[PDB]
Amino acid sequence: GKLADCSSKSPEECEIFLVEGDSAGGSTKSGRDSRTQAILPLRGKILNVEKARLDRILNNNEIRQMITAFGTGIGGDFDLAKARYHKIVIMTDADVDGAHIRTLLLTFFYRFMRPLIEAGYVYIAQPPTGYKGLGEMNADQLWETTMNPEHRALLQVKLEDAIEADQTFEMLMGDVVENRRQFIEDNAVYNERNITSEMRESFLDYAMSVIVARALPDVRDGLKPVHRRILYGLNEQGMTPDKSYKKSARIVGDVMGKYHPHGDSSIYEAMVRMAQDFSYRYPLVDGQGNFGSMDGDGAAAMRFTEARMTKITLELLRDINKDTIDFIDNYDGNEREPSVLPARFPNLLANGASGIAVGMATNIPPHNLTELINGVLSLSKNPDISIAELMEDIEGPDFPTAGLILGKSGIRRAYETGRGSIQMRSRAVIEERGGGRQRIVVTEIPFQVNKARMIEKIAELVRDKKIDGITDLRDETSLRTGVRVVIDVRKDANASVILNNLYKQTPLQTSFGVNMIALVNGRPKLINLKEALVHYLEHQKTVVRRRTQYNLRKAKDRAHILEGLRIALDHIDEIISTIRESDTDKVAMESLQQRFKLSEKQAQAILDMRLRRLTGLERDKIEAEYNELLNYISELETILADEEVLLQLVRDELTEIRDRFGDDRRTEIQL
Amino acid sequence: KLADCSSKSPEECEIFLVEGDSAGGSTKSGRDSRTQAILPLRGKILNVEKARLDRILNNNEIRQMITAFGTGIGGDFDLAKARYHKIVIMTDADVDGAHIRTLLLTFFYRFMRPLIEAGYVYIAQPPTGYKGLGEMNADQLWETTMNPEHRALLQVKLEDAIEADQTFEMLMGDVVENRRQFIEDNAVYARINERNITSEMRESFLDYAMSVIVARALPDVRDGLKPVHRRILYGLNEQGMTPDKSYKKSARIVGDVMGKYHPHGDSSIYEAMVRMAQDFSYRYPLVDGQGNFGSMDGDGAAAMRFTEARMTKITLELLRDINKDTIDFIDNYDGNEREPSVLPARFPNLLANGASGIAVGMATNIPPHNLTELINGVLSLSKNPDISIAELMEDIEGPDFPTAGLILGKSGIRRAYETGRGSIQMRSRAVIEERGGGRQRIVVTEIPFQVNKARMIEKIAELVRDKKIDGITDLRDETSLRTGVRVVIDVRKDANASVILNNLYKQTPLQTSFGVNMIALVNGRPKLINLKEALVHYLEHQKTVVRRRTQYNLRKAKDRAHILEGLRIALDHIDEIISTIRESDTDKVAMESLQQRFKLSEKQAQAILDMRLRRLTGLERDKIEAEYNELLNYISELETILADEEVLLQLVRDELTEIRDRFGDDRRTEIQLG
DNA sequence: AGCCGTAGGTACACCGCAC
DNA sequence: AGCCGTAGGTACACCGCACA
Ligand SMILES: O=c1ccc2ncc(F)c3c2n1C[C@@]3(O)CN1CCC(NCc2cc3c(cn2)OCCO3)CC1
Ligand SMILES: [Mn+2]
Ligand SMILES: [Mn+2]
Ligand SMILES: [Mn+2]
Ligand SMILES: [Mn+2]
Repeated sequence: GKLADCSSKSPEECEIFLVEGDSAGGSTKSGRDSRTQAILPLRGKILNVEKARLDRILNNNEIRQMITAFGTGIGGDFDLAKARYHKIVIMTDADVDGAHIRTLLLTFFYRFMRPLIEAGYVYIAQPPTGYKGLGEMNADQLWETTMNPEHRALLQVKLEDAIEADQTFEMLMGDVVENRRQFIEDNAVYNERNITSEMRESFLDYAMSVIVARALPDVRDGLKPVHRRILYGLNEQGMTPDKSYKKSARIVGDVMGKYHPHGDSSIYEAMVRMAQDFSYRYPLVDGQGNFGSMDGDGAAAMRFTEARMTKITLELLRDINKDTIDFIDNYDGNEREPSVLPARFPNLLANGASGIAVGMATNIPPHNLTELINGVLSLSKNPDISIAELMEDIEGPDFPTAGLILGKSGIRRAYETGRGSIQMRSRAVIEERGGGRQRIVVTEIPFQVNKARMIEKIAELVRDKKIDGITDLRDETSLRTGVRVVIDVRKDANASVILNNLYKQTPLQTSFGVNMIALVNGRPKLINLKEALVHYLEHQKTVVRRRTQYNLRKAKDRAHILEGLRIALDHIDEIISTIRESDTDKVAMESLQQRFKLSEKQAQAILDMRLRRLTGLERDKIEAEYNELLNYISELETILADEEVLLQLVRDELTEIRDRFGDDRRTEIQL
Repeated sequence: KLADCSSKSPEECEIFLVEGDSAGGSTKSGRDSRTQAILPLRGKILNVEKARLDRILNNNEIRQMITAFGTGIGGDFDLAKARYHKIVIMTDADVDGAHIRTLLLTFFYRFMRPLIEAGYVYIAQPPTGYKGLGEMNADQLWETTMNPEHRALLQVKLEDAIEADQTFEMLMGDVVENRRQFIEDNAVYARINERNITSEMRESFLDYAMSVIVARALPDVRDGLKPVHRRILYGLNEQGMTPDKSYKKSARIVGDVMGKYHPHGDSSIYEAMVRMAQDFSYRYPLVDGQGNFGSMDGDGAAAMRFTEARMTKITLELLRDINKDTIDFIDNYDGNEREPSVLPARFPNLLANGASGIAVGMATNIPPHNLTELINGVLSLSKNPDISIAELMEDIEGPDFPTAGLILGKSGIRRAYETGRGSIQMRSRAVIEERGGGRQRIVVTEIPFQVNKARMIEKIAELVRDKKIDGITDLRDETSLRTGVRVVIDVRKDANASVILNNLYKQTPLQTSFGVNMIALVNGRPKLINLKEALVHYLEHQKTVVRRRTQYNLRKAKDRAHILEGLRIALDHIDEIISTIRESDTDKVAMESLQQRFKLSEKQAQAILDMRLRRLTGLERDKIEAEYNELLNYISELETILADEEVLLQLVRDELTEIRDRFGDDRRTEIQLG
């Protein structure tokens, strides 16, 4: 019994608060009136009774507890006269996931306790916004704002149209995705309460948020918010590859407070993935300690592990503090975070992405960096280049885990339409092992296949006699010798027939279903290969142009400051007189401007100069910096005057990155 | 569960026992899977010396080890059935790891003795400088620790059976006193092949016992803190998380303390901070919390992602003058940070907030006190070092719990203050009142210190259900933010309510005793102290802190005067100063020329070069003269203080008195006599 | 039918001492 | 007994989509 009941046993005047868990529950319990206010803390996202089978709804803990608590029974054994509270209040947290949970609770109430809604017994609390959850609020401010009958504003759930309600719960919570997807495309925007309205607004609120700020990557830098924030945090704390490894608990703590208002496990595990050479084609995090295995083992707890950027991540961040990309307010207006990273290499395609969102998902495979940039260079020289033509550069996916791809037709379809099915195979050979016996040796497995689960799958077949010919199965994999899975073949059995069966019946062959959905200008979009590169190139141009414009403004400010110091150096004797005959700093300022026709800034810079700056070498430093800066100023203006020069520079910086980080193709494309 | 090897030839097969999956992950990635099995355990294992058999055989990890080894236990042990000829204990390289090792060896000795006698039990030797094996890369762990070509495993040898029996009895057994005795005789408060089991258990257990005694479970007498709380407060100070500054995220606080100062689990840090923010736990709260921070009904805090914290105004006094060389700093656990050995502690925190701790061989239980009373005691002591405990009791009347209530009698308090030990009877505040129709009720508005309210309610509800008390018709917790604590016991019409109340005191936590046991760290050793010793040590701390501060401010003032003498010379002769700089090509030359030509020290010459041109304005020459004159008065004031001990002691009195007037409050707990 | 990866959520074993 | 408070350790419920 999680239920913290009230004293009074008079249902007319008793109410029950459904909260997300004990973090909310505590604040709730501390602030309530225990005479008339019961509390039932749940455990987060409840079951979707619209998608779930009947037997499993009834065997579900929180469903049981809610029913037990209400005292009515369910569906047809629902007696409204046995109800123990005339007020059932949904008080989930005031975030998108709170709205989602409320829709899930409503789905449950409408399907199994419909008459409870019809009796006007179901209510929605209205906690203040700007709180991640109720546990973040003090007890008194939760009582006054949300729970005190004297000041609270509860919304009574009313049911208007029964037909229309049915169509709503089926559409939003039902198993058919397309209908949901259609609702989101049609409706997306980039103190009674109608149940139909609440469902539609709450779900859209959740759907949208998961679509544009959680599960789908941005086309420009290929990142989800969590990754973008982990990387930015690493940048902000000077956690570069030349520095030592920093503790993960601080990385996580920092990202969670400043940028990512969600649980630590989502953050830590997203970071861990980026450090794994079998998950990321070009790892983004350089980890120290236990960071997981291909066998599905998780990483060590965050208190043990350490991390920093890889050298390549520096290229994601290069020039972020040179006004290249737009910054936005963080979740609470106390911080600033990047909307997008500079992304000086085409990361989306390089590393790919997979996200399960709402009404849609995404699945992009990784690619070879040498080939992608070559692709970008060709597009840059011909805006009208066909997909076929791009594919002379980018042969197909290139998986961190190597392996084989069967044929080109799936790739082609996927590059042209954004969708397509790519068959992946393990790299396997047949060899002798003595006495006329043979074995199969696997040294590379498909992308995202759990090796230990794959081995168990084979063993299970052996055992069930669903496959013939295998006498032994060993995972000889080693840190020192790499992946090595050995399948011994029964004497005189065709091992090639056995190998073929394994590809038919086990993850030893696996398909990658490409479904290339990314955020293009804030909206989810199914894109082909060209579109993906087009948006990327366009982003590289804005980055380098904005960088060049930044460096200019700053060069011009510094030259202006140096012009002041040189005037000063030229008339040093007269500059001293002016300052020495002045009572206050303000008087000296005004006099320096008047005597030598200096700006307010130049005068300040002169007054701030130390006596040290009068030594021979220091005087020469000022002159030397000034001459170097004039040459730099025109170098910048030249680039700004000519579009082709700019684009050329985007080409030369991409090339430089290709030469330094480009590497061999790993996945073999068999015809 | 077990991650077994390929081969089933036990002669060449080995099993590694690690503390959990963090360690096991690195171990499984680095191992030779042909001959090396891994059994990850789950932290501290059951101590079999203290447990009966039914408890042992139902412990999951014991069972998994038994099943893994395949030999059976006790009388049914069969060495021939061993699945591995090397059992390797490879716990983390920290004191808790040493402790887990001692627990496993205890188990092996009592249940698998022949396993040790055949030389099948080994101890791995992972490098130190790592919290757990999860901190290591799989290759580093293989090469230094598991690889048979470079590793240095320690084979456990049983030399003398009689002596090992006694060793397992003493160190792991239930008679605490012998363990305490063992620690006292051996505590110093300053490997290739074989390893005698007895030595291993002695050195490993002492290492853990010592570490828990001096650096975990016991408070320091000077500032009244344990390492975790000290590092929390220091953390809050270092990031300027003061009362006037906004609330800071708990996750940020904890991650920082965990990273730089306290190399342990997040739980221990957060939950410690949480307690410091609880007005029913701390007589004077050290942390100011925003969000769900728990309750007297035992509700924990909200998860740390939700809560935010900062220091209280009174914690600033714990930290006052910490950056004025008042206390000794030490290296952190890894050498990358500095941390304070002790806080200046400008109020008697040990006694004010109290402490309770379970250590090894000993424990501690010190109740909290009223700050006004404590300071007046301290002041009385400072004017009479020959003051008796009884006379000190005219200032300090007894403990004063954050939860208020009543204390029964003074004799318990007296014994506690005289000896360091004593039982103090604590009672709830309860009244009897009418409720209508000739019926009465008991109403409890205050409960004993460290009693969980809801649990006390459940124990009363249990009594009535079991009919081991009569006259109670109803029981409600009416506690509210508006009302305060209010527990109601409705009595049956015409039943004597006082007799019921009296039974409730005897049969439930409604009256609890506080077993005073005043053990604190004095000069880094655990010591049982009385009330006078606690004050005396605290006052000597204060005298040291104020003395060191005054010495610091004097070195600081004397340095500044010396700079200003060089700035006066410079400004007087500024034209010559400028020409000297201009004619100098480097700083090195400019330094050298200013020092000779103007009779300046290296520090003064540097100060002049660092001087900005704005510093040459007309009214600066006077501003510098005024500062220098005032520094000479200041230096004279400070020397006057260091010259006379009584002026220093008075200075301590004055600051303590100021603390009292600002932070001192009324007594909460009533001491009823008889 | 189960798994991929970002999300909401919480529980329970063990050590130590003392009364 | 089992509870006070620093320590070691880790697991399992839920949503959402698409593909075998
Ligand atoms: O292993 C198990 C097995 C079963 C189980 N059943 C229930 C339950 F609740 C739990 C369970 N657990 C663990 C757990 O306690 C849940 N954990 C609570 C603490 C969370 N991390 C705290 C944290 C640490 C930080 C930080 C932010 N947050 O920021 C930087 C500094 O370090 C992680 C999840
Ligand atoms: Mn929530
Ligand atoms: Mn450990
Ligand atoms: Mn009692
Ligand atoms: Mn017992």
